[PDB]
Amino acid sequence: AVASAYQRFEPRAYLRNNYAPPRGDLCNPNGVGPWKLRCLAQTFATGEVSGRTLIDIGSGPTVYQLLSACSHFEDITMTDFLEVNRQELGRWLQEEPGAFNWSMYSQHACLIEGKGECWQDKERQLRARVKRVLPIDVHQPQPLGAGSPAPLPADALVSAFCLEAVSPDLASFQRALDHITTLLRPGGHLLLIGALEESWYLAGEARLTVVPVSEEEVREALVRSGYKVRDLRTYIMPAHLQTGVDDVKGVFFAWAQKVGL
Ligand SMILES: Nc1ncnc2c1ncn2[C@@H]1O[C@H](CSCC[C@H](N)C(=O)O)[C@@H](O)[C@H]1O
Ligand SMILES: Ic1ccc2c(c1)CNCC2
Repeated sequence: AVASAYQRFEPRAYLRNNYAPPRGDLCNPNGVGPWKLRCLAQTFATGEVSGRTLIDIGSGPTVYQLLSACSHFEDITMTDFLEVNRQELGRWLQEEPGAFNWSMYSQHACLIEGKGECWQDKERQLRARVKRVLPIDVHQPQPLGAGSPAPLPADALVSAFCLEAVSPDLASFQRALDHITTLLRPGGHLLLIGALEESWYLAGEARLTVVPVSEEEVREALVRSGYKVRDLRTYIMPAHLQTGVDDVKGVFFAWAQKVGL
């Protein structure tokens, strides 16, 4: 019944707690922002994660997870359980009034990528390759998509801070991973980002209860769902980024491959 709590979920409050200074201050490489974008950039740069279609699970109201990604997939599908978020994304996609400012992220994605690309061009490419923003439920065996417009099976998947924050225990987590794994074409690629050993986090009036997992549980979960863990790293949250919006211990990045056998 996490969904009950997600009802009071305030996108703007979420964005302010996680993507605005101090966490959203991308000057200083020892930060989470830099590190997350770095993991993403380095993985795609290997040019092994490629194709035509891509799906972002539980996008929430953020876009940074697709910045380096868009350069490799012409058809990008963003998703999220809450409508308030799907709406929040739209303000940025359609450049509506009061959309969130991802300038800094776009810029650092461009710095890290080193293609001499300007942020305006990248944001333009992301907004372009994002075809639709569909509603999704990782808890359903067929992720809120009975006959979804999304091209299936996707050639790759990306998820940042979703699963751990939607499931109440390690088992839900595992099943949710299985669910989404079904959307991934065999031999496909998965880029998983999430909170390590986190139990709760605020988002306005909402107070989400989440499953504290470990780099090892996640790895196992990945292997159990039928993946070849290509890369798995962990960033330890510094004291300075430990504000009172949650109790994260660290953050993990996972590059997994749907092993086709
Ligand atoms: N059952 C469910 N299935 C999929 N997404 C869900 C869900 N229940 C809640 N969510 C959404 O999953 C998100 C997790 S937190 C936001 C994650 C975002 N990718 C980021 O990095 O900031 C929230 O936006 C929440 O509304
Ligand atoms: I750093 C970072 C980014 C996103 C989120 C958290 C921490 C903690 N709560 C889930 C959302």
